[PDB]
Amino acid sequence: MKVQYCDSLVIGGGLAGLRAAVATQQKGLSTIVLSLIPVKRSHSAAAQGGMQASLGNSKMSDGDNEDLHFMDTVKGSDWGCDQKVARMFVNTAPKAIRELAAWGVPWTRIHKGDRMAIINAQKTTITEEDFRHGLIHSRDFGGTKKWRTCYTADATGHTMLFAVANECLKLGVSIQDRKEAIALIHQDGKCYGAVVRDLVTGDIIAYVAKGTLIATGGYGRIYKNTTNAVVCEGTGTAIALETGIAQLGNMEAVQFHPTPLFPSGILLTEGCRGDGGILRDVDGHRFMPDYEPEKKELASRDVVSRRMIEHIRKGKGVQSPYGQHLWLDISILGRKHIETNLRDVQEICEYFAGIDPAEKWAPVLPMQHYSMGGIRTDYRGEAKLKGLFSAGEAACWDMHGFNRLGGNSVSEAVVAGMIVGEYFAEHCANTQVDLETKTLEKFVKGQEAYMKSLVESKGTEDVFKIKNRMKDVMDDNVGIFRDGPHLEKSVKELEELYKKSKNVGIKNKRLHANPELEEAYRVPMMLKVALCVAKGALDRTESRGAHNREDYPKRDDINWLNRTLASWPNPEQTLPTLEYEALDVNEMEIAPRYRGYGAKGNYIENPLSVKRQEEIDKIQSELEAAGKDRHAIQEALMPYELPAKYKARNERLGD
Amino acid sequence: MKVQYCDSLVIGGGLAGLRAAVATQQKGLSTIVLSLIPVKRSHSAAAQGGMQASLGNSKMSDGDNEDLHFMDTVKGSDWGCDQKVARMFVNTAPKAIRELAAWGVPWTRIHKGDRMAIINAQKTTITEEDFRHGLIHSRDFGGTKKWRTCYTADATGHTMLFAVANECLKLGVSIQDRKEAIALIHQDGKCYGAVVRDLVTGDIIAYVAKGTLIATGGYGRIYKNTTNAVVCEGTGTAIALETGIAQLGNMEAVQFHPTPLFPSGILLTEGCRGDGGILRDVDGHRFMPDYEPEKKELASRDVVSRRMIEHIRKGKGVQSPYGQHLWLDISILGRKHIETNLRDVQEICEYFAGIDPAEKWAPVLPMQHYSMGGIRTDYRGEAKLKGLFSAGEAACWDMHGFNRLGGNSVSEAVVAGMIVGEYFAEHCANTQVDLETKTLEKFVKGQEAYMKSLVESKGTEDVFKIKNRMKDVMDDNVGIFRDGPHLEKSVKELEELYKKSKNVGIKNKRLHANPELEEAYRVPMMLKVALCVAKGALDRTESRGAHNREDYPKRDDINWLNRTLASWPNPEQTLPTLEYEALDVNEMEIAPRYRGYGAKGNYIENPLSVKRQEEIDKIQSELEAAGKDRHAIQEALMPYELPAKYKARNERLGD
Ligand SMILES: *Cc1cc2c(cc1C)nc1c(=O)[nH]c(=O)nc-1n2C[C@H](O)[C@H](O)[C@H](O)COP(=O)(O)OP(=O)(O)OC[C@H]1O[C@@H](n2cnc3c(N)ncnc32)[C@H](O)[C@@H]1O
Ligand SMILES: *Cc1cc2c(cc1C)nc1c(=O)[nH]c(=O)nc-1n2C[C@H](O)[C@H](O)[C@H](O)COP(=O)(O)OP(=O)(O)OC[C@H]1O[C@@H](n2cnc3c(N)ncnc32)[C@H](O)[C@@H]1O
Ligand SMILES: O=C(O)/C=C/C(=O)O
Ligand SMILES: O=C(O)/C=C/C(=O)O
Ligand SMILES: [Ca+2]
Ligand SMILES: [Ca+2]
Repeated sequence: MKVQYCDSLVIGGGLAGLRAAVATQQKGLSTIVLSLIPVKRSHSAAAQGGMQASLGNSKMSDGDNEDLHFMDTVKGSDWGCDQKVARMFVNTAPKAIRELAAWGVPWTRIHKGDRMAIINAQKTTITEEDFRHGLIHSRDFGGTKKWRTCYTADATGHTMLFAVANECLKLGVSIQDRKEAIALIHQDGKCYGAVVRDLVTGDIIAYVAKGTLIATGGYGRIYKNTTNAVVCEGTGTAIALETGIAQLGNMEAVQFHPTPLFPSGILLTEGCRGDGGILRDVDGHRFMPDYEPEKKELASRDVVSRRMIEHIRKGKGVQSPYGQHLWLDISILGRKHIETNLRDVQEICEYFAGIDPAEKWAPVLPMQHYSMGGIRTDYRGEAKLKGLFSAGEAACWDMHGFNRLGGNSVSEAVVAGMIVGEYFAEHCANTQVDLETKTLEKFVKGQEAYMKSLVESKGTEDVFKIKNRMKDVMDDNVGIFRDGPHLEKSVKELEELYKKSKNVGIKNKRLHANPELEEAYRVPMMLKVALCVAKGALDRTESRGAHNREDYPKRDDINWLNRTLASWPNPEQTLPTLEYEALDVNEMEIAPRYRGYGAKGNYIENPLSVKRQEEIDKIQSELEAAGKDRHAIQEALMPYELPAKYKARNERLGD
Repeated sequence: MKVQYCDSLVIGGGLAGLRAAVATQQKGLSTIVLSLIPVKRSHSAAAQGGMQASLGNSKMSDGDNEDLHFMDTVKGSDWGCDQKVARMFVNTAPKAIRELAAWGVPWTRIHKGDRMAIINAQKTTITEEDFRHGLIHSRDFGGTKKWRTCYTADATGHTMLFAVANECLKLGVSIQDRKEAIALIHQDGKCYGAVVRDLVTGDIIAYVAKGTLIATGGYGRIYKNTTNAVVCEGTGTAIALETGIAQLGNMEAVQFHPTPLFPSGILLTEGCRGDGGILRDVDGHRFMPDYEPEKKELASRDVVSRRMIEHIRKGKGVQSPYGQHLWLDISILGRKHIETNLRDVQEICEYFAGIDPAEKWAPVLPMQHYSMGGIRTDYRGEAKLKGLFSAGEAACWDMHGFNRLGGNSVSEAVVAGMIVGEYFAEHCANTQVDLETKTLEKFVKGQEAYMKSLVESKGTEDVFKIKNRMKDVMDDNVGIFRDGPHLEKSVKELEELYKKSKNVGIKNKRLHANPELEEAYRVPMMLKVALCVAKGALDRTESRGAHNREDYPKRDDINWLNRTLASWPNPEQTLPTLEYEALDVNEMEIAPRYRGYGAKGNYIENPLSVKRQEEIDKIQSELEAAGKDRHAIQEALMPYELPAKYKARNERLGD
């Protein structure tokens, strides 16, 4: 048998995984990072919008702080998040930005002077004073009143990922690519590592560690239309689920993006850098003002996606061989001034859409984009399976609830990498494990036998058409608008699809470097993940955040102010087991109310929300009278934990 | 922490260790071989005499079989060996030779024709028939009536070692050199591996395995004068001893060689290939005929060593700056015929002694040569510490008792590698271990702290003079002739030496590639090994095999027909704990009697020996009358075990 040992095993080489590896390696814990691909090619590298952090450097960031960022996050989550985790996040984001700056990330900086446009109306000139010069700049992104999205020109995710990966190399972290975790080794409710398949040689290897962290990203690829890389298939989520003990949280909470290029899914950051992009229908008609007279195209992205679908169902969409879509027109610009970098989007359209934005319109359609759901953890990042941690998009640490704030996800990846990294390191240093060879051999030989059965299978099903059928079902029935009848049917077909995946047969019999063998074991995993999303969507009879039930259009704070927990106890069951974790209103710093976007008064009020709200109002007014600061008032409303390393305050311009 | 795992851990890259690694690796068990030096430089490579195996190919080997080889072995051991183990050995030796032949070992072959000399007297012409042509040849070595020592010209150990090492490379055995095992990891009476120090980088690493085998060779270097390589220091024996559970067997049983070059210890195989070498004293007098009128120089090597010491104590030795010695004269030859290879010894004398044998005489003195003693195991090669095996000179499997048969040791290395290899493989495949990180960390950090204390020690003792003082004490008091008074004093000085070794201080403070640090931890280990030998020699009040007590000149089969078992239970004690394992006369195929060499009737007879002897005589005569064969008679006298793979009979010329 082949066995590799390390003190801290990290599964996933994205921003979250690499940052967590830095935390453990810097304290002498031997650490290995496993990844399907070279870590610098992870999906994190595609982030072009930016990272959210309340620095308060620029004019449009003036007066920003943890409280304001916290509020935007909670309301955005439509009260589905763990508010304490959100506090840990907003408080730590500023220091994540600054640490990366010290690591060389070339953040765009502020320079003295005036700027034009970049505003909805009224004002149009921005002035950056001399004392702001040279500090990290910010842009308007995510729809927050205060501009706090930091960026390194047009490749933020890329420069961030490279810096964290370089730090790993500097520290001597062991990075092993083209290696895939296909199962978790566990016994007596404890995780002792993972069974790994070497994608090149085909060897099945056991990686044992005192602690294991899963930072495998999202599961967007279960949908046909997604912005996600080809590797975001949710297998990290699946192996966690297949332990029969670790639980998945809010898998039904999927976020879409309104303007990806159709049908590729390639992101056109059009209308971002400089608002001007106009959405048009089949008649060239600018429809957004018809649904949103005030906000128009600048409405909440959440709203824009819905309106685009509504307009298409109204029969005003453009027909094409790949389905219906709409138009994105930016030609209305095609020129400006200079003094800084502002030229990219055209290339995307020319290289793929095969056209110049300044001339023709780009085809677009809302597509899957982010996965709020993931492995359920406590505030420390540990799952119900002891010794198993998770961070990043792969987790449901839950600072996102039912709607992630634009710019908060790449931020969570690094922030969670820092925080969960500390708790993960602590666990790995203090815990003591019993590594039984009997258990190791069982899991290892079990996967070798599994690989052999797949290669020897005389099944007649085709893995590719089963995977494609799954993606269609998810897109057609588990998208922006959902209803019981269709969810019912999708769940039924997915379950049927899952049973057929077990009768797959492949042509290539080799055990090494086999793309076909890879699909044969990954698809069944993706189907289990899909079932959790679909079934979770069917049973959740309410509309919350990105989850919209046309048959239950209102947010039900009485029966659904909770979190969906999915598990798969019996390896033979064909449907996930769903449970619910209720959110304690008393443990909230901000009581449930209007989320700030979408229709008004569209939620069933919970008597306790009113009760808690009054208490909050009272507790604040009093302490505020006694001349107590926001830090003391926050602590009185909802105390939260932070590891020693990060409990310091964040210095801001003009304290 | 750094941890390496494998199914089978082999400590020692000599003939025994490498052959055992082949046995485990060939059955899919991942195996690692640890060695201080590149394996092909192990002491096994110095063997020039040959390997003993009853092939029965040549004229002078005619009629040889397992029984004859068995008898020579038992009588040679002076009844101190486990006769069942000896049976396993002689039966398997023929197949070890043949397997090596299939592996390319260039054994010298027989050719049709006549040969001269190579005889004591009477006959002088040997004829090899045509049906013997092309088969593996044999020479006169070890004093056995039947010539059964196989050889590849003048470099038998070398070609054998290379072939076994090459087979390891072929199978992909993981060979890690410049790596030293400094402690064994154990818990609840089970061995889970070893703590290893990387001689190059200085890293302390834990190698864990389901089974661990120690094949680290002899401990000849505790003596000042030895034929052994500079690395035969007994540290493998020591780490076994320091577990407080594994036991050492007959450590006092040390064999000397009569004619190594003085004072280097370089072996002069003079008088071997072609008898002619004459021993002379300070007056040029040929003294051997004075003590042994009949056998003269051709007497048992055991006897020659004693006479040489006697002659020196008689004041007829040669004085030199390095001590007293005698002369070896081969000039009496310096010429012959041809038809085969016969030229080497001269070079040894010219390159080191700086002289031509055909002219001047070579200085010689008996020196330590072989270690019968070693780690005590059962017939399977497993020690009292479960999961810990041992094979080769490092073990006391005990087929040697108190006197190894010339040519049997290189034979045991390979044979034990084959047999113990099978049992070791079986153990590794069937056992299941509980690897606790708490236990691993304890042993690893314990050795790191130990290394740190050595480097930080402000002690004033000099490790080199303490090691040199030890070697002198061993040579002066624990040599060919021993007596209670001197052994008493040596044990006392060794114990005192051991206490001072703990107050050593070194100049070079680095943790990597540090020769001085190496001595600081190896010397204390050597001292514990020396103490076992010395104390074992003092308490054994009898003369047996190579162990000679001038105050107890007789072999006592009544009170000492047993084996000395040494242990070190309390890590704080300064003297080993000695126990005895009695040899059951009823479990013997050959009852105790005259060993065949040395003075007649020099042993206290045991009433049970006579009882058992009669029973043997009876059981044989009867079964022989019934026309039963030697195989059936042997089984009726003393049945023994052999793994399935080697229980077949050995085909011989003319069956
Ligand atoms: C898709 C996307 C997302 C995105 C964005 C633009 C695009 C096109 N722009 C963003 C922005 O401007 N601001 C923002 O806040 N977020 C933005 N996002 C989303 C964001 O980039 C992601 O949420 C974030 O990068 C996720 O980081 P994370 O570290 O969690 O994960 P990752 O980068 O996807 O990497 C996953 C790693 O896991 C390895 N892996 C996966 N499965 C396995 C298995 N089974 N075994 C071994 N390794 C595995 C992958 O190889 C990878 O390295
Ligand atoms: C010294 C000698 C012995 C000898 C001989 C000639 C000389 C000069 N001629 C012989 C002959 O003609 N016929 C015969 O039957 N025997 C003869 N012998 C004795 C014989 O060669 C030995 O008994 C035999 O070769 C021993 O083999 P074994 O496999 O047991 O051991 P080795 O070759 O000495 O190798 C020991 C290995 O252990 C490694 N080692 C030692 N300590 C450690 C620690 N602490 N950690 C890691 N590795 C360790 C050594 O590096 C080596 O590889
Ligand atoms: O619109 C974008 O380019 C990125 C959005 C994201 O933060 O997910
Ligand atoms: O006399 C020799 O060369 C070797 C003797 C040995 O077998 O130990
Ligand atoms: Ca998630
Ligand atoms: Ca021995």
